[PDB]
Amino acid sequence: MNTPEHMTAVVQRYVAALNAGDLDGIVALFADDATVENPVGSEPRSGTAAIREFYANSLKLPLAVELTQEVRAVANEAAFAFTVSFEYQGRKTVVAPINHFRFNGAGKVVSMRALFGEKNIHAGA
Amino acid sequence: NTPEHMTAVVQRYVAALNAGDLDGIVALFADDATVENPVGSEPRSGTAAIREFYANSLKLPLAVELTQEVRAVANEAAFAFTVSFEYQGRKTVVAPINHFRFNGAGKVVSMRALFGEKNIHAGA
Ligand SMILES: C[C@]12CCC(=O)C=C1CC[C@@H]1[C@@H]2CC[C@]2(C)C(=O)CC[C@@H]12
Ligand SMILES: C[C@]12CCCC=C1CC[C@@H]1[C@@H]2CC[C@]2(C)C(=O)CC[C@@H]12
Repeated sequence: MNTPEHMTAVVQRYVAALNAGDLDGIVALFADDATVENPVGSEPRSGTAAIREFYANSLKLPLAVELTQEVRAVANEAAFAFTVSFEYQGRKTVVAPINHFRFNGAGKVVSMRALFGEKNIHAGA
Repeated sequence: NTPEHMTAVVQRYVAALNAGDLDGIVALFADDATVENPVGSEPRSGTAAIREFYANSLKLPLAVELTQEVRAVANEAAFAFTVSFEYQGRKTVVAPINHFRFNGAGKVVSMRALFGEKNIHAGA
C-alpha cells in the first residue's frame, strides 16, 4: 500500500493526531516494532508500549501542531517541517523541528527521527 | 559538532552551489562520504564520484536558498530549501529537505536529499 500519496497522508494524520491529543491515532501509524528517536542523538524508544509512553509524555500540555511547508515524500520515506506550540504558566513556546519517517511495505512507520535543537525552540521569558 | 558549525556548513553548501564553486562543495565532505540524490537512489561514494555528481549538478546555473532555519543536533543537520534552474525558457524549482551527518572532524559523511515528484514545481 505504501506510496508517496499514502505517506503524505500519514504525515498529515500524524499532525492532526498530535493536534487533537489522540494517542491511539498517533500510535496506530507506527509498525509494532517501530522506533522513535526524539530528538536525534537520544536513545531510541522501541515498540508500541514505549512509543505510546513517549507520546503520552509529550501530550501532557495541549499542543498546536502545524505543517509549515509541503511534505517531502519519495521511495519509502518522508520528511516534514512543522511547528509544535504550547503554553505553560502564561508563556508560549514554539518549537520548529524537521521530522523523518521511514515506512514499511504496508505503509506503517517503522522509524521516526526528529531533528531539532535549542535554536529551534522559540520562547520569550 | 556545534549546531553553529553544522548550520554554517549548510550555508556554505548553499553558497557554493550558488557560486558554482565545485571545490567549495566537495571540501565539505569526508574522504569517504556518500551523497544520495534523491533519497531513494544508489549513492555516489567517495571524493571523485561526489565531485562528478556536483559537476553534473552545475551544468546549468543554480539559484539556491534556505527557506527556513536549519535544525542541527547531535552530529546531524536537516534543512528545507529550494534550488531553481532555467532550461529552454522554463524555470523549475525543486524543494527538498536535506540531511547531513557529520563526523568528529566536522566533515559531512553523508548527505541525503529527500524530494519527490510533488516537490518539483514547473509550469509548461
Ligand atoms: C516530541 C515532540 C512532539 C512529537 C514530534 O513529532 C516532535 C516533537 C519535538 C519537540 C517536542 C515535542 C513534544 C513537546 C516537547 C517535548 C516540548 O515541550 C519541548 C520539545 C517538544
Ligand atoms: C540541481 C540538481 C542536479 C542537476 C539537475 C537537477 C537537480 C535537481 C535537484 C538538486 C540537484 C543538485 C543537488 C541538490 C541541490 C540537493 O542537494 C537537493 C536537490 C538537488
